[PDB]
Amino acid sequence: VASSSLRFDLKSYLKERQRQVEAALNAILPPQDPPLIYESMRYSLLAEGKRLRPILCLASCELAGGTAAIALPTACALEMVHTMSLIHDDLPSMDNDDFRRGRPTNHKVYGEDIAILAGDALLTYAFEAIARHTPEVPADRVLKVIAALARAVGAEGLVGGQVVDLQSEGRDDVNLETLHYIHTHKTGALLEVSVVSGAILAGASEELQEQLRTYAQKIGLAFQVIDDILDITAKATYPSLLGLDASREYADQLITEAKAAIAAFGAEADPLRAIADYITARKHLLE
Amino acid sequence: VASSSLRFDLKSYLKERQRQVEAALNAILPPQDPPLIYESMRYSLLAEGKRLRPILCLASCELAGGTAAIALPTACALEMVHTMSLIHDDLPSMDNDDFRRGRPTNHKVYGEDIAILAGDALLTYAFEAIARHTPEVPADRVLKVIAALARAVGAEGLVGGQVVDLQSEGRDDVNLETLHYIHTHKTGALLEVSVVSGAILAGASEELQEQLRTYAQKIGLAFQVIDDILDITAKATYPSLLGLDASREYADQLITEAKAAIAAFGAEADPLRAIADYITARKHLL
Ligand SMILES: C=C(C)CCOP(=O)(O)OP(=O)(O)O
Ligand SMILES: [Cl-]
Ligand SMILES: [Mg+2]
Ligand SMILES: [Mg+2]
Ligand SMILES: [Mg+2]
Ligand SMILES: [Mg+2]
Ligand SMILES: [Mg+2]
Ligand SMILES: [Mg+2]
Repeated sequence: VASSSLRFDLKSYLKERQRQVEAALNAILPPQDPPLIYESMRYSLLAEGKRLRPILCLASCELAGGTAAIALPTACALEMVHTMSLIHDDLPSMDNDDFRRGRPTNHKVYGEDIAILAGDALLTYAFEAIARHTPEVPADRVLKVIAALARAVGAEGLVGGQVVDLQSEGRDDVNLETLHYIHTHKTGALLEVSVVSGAILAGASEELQEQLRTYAQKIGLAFQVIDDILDITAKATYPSLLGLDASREYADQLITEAKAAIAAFGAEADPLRAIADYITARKHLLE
Repeated sequence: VASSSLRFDLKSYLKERQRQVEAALNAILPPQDPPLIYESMRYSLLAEGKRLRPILCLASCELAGGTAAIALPTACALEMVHTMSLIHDDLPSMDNDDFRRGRPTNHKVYGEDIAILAGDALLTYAFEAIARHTPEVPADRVLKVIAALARAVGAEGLVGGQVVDLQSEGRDDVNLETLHYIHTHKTGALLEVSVVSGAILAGASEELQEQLRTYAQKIGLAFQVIDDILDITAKATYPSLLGLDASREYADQLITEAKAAIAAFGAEADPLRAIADYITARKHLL
């Protein structure tokens, strides 16, 4: 049974929030000098994206009683960090991809040196945007956002995940603990901080923060498990490690835990519920 | 006339402060999981360095009435950012160097992918160390350090400088404006924030912060001008753009402005003065 309001239109909500996010991104990082670095940063940042991390941040902030206005810099920051992770991941020294967000990868247009530096500058600007542009929130909470984002993106999060992912590439012995580590760190950490950052800015209790963290962790993992089921319902995977049946049950357990974490809230949780209902629905429609 | 105390031993002061910084670096970033990323980050971070940016930070904090203790996380952060700039600069796609800090470059040991990621994780950890580990400093000051370091290291500072440096590589038309931009942004920005960050944490006035910023900007530029004079006393340079004589006068004007900026202070400014006296002394001896 879908948790969100029966009429909730997720496609419509995401489209509006995407436009709002993309207008904020354009204004927060305007063309500046030297033109080439700002051109390269904006090339990747403003390329077509779903903007799910910023949208989760704004939604979590609102759910916790805050405004979009206080969260928008942090929302932009999450997208800058996500964008710089893709720029670095696409590089010839990493995945060596020719295409990203429907255009040539940054390094194909600007060279590997400029792409690396554009990534470095977007990572740095994420922290500046939060520190310099976050309105009304007391410094102590903005610093908590800085610390949480930094922990989520570095060796304890996104980069730690990227490293184990790279170490796993040539191997035939990847176990569930490794696969779980990659999903929770390479992708999970930043999803978690996207919702938790919104709650911190709003001044939410540690309890509320932890409920959103659980939501994000479980919905993130449910997404990866269902993705692996879809791949074979058409290199360690949930099916290759658990079998198909236990993968289906795990996905259902993950969605149930995600929905439970935000069960207490009213209509402000509808966007997060709709995201879970959609991922649930895609799971059920194979069975 | 040297501005610092007659007996001030800069070599001794730097060696003691280097030891303190390197102990802090080892404790703030201990080996952790996955081991390979922490090993790569520590490989470059704990390689032989003069540690001038952390030392400037600690010295500036103390000059402003603060302790080394409140500044040590920020000092480590400045060294992390400096270290990640060298890791990325050494990459095949950039300067393609085989050696850094007396050992093989990070990417020669760990591969280009791990070196990139080590650099990204050091950049990130710099902001975490300031925000998480700064001991009992008012949040508003710590947030100003985050904003100032981010501005100093990004497209408005260090990265902006690296980019114009890369764009200048193949050119025969590099003018004084461009050379000045590279020196003030690629190198100057992070020196400036090293001294200003210490002062901010200590709760120094805007005025004091601005005087330390002038000190760092002028001493940084004086260093680059004198380096160019030494190179030909042995590609746009101060001599190739100004000629030798105006380069010498410029260097002396820069050191004079640097010393004037901190003239008012007592013995707590002696380390900054001794750094200026040493750079002056190297100029005059040619
Ligand atoms: C989280 C990061 C660093 C990006 C994911 O890169 P992958 O190689 O896993 O996938 P793509 O986004 O490149 O397709
Ligand atoms: Cl996504
Ligand atoms: Mg990859
Ligand atoms: Mg990829
Ligand atoms: Mg998968
Ligand atoms: Mg270089
Ligand atoms: Mg170099
Ligand atoms: Mg030179």
